[PDB]
Amino acid sequence: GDRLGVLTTTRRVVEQAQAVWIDHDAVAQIAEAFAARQVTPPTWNRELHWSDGREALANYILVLDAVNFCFWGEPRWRIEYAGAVYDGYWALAASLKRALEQGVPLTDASYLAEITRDDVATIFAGEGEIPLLDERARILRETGSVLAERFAGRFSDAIAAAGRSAVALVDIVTNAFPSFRDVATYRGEQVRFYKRAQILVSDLYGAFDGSDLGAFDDLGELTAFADYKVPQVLHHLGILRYAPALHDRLARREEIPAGSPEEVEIRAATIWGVEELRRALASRGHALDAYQVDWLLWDEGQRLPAGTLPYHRTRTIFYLE
Ligand SMILES: Nc1nc2c(c(CN[C@H]3C=C[C@H](O)[C@@H]3O)cn2[C@@H]2O[C@H](COP(=O)(O)O)[C@@H](O)[C@H]2O)c(=O)[nH]1
Ligand SMILES: [N+]
Repeated sequence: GDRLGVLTTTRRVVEQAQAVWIDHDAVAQIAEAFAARQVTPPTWNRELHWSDGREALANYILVLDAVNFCFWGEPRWRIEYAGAVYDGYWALAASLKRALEQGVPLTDASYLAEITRDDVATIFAGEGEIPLLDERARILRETGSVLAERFAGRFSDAIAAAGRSAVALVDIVTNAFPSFRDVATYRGEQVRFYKRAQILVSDLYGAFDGSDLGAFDDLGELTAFADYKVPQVLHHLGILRYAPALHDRLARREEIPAGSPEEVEIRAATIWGVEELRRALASRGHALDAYQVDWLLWDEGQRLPAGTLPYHRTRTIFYLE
């Protein structure tokens, strides 16, 4: 069933986990409510996402998801675009569209391979500064050179080699692009997540409306994308519970080291939180794919009540690259 081993490896963490557990009573109740009013994920957002030709849109999706991480910090990083102030993901998406409309060639492997610290400090210019600026530059350079060297500057070539398999395409991405390699260990066992590689596949589906390069026959094989907003929504809905030390650490906005048992438990329990909710919805005759349940919860996250427990703060590491 699980050809990437996200569900298999995360399942071992959820079974042994000390600081996080699922409230299956709360899963049942949220499923009852969601299935009753037949909730849908939002439509892949056309306004803040770029669109273009086949070849350029494919490379744009790769660039977008290559740097799709870690937006928290003080002072909050914000962007002005089309007379609106944005933060977090929508800041990332706006900053890229803004740069593209002013004809910065971010879709071009040659430009990316070469891109300087100051080129990307400009693209993400606003209140404060995007976290891990230097790292995003390194990742975009890595993305360009791999595109240029292995795929003739066209992500379309990678996508064609996947033969409409979402799972095949994740594996091709992690194999070729080092910075998409999202694995950890728990009590000496490897745990596999592949957040940005899996987001990338769902974003192609969204961008191309499940046609051409966005066509995939096995989207059901995707899991949830183990980020920091979705577990915040599952804690808010009562589905994820946190033990005392972790509850206090999140409340005080203390940072959690990447790959620490607490961070890996939050992420593994996010994967199974979304999975057990998908099962319970299906049981109640509302059959969604795990990525759709993710999109739907991520959307809830964009309008949580002020004074819900803060999201966990992990500074994303690329030590090995
Ligand atoms: N699990 C999951 N995580 C997601 C997304 C998205 C954007 N996807 C779009 C495509 C289809 C959907 O309907 C969305 O419109 C961003 N993130 C993560 O969020 C965090 C920033 O959060 P804030 O500060 O609140 O913007 C950061 O870790 C980023 O990686 C998602 O879909 N699922
Ligand atoms: N969110």
